[PDB]
Amino acid sequence: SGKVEGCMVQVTCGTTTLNGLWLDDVVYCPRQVICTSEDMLNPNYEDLLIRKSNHNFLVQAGNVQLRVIGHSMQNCVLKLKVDTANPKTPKYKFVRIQPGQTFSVLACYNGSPSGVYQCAMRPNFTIKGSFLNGSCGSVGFNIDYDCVSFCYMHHMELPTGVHAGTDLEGNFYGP
Repeated sequence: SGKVEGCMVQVTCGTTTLNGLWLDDVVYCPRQVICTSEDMLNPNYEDLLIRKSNHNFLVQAGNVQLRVIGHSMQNCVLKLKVDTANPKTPKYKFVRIQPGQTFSVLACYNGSPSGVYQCAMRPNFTIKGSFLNGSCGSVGFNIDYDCVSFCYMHHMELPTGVHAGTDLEGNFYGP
């Protein structure tokens, strides 16, 4: 799990709920959590964000609600401030990887990590993994000693049975 299991959280907004990564007083989740289905056709994410408030975001870590006290958008990831620090935050850094480098993805089903699997980006910067199906907001990482280097956040599954995702700066890999 990379010990990231303790950091695994869920972030729900509107009727859309996806997984999120809770580190320190910061929770990261796909920006598309603000999107509705209809909005997804042609979203103006800025427009969506500006009409939304702290209360619109429900962040749940287990049976504990994390009060969102601030929200801001950084690229395609949403950065939420929460009112409590995860007590088991590991040392971590955000890194950008390239294809051919293997890394581990903690696949989560309904917010529940259900296994650790190795995934590797293809040259077309997709990952394959049916285990990643029905998962979103799952993160990928590598472990170097006691430092968890995050490399991936799942943003969307493509219908072609491959998955697309971003770095933790919310910058897409590939087009």
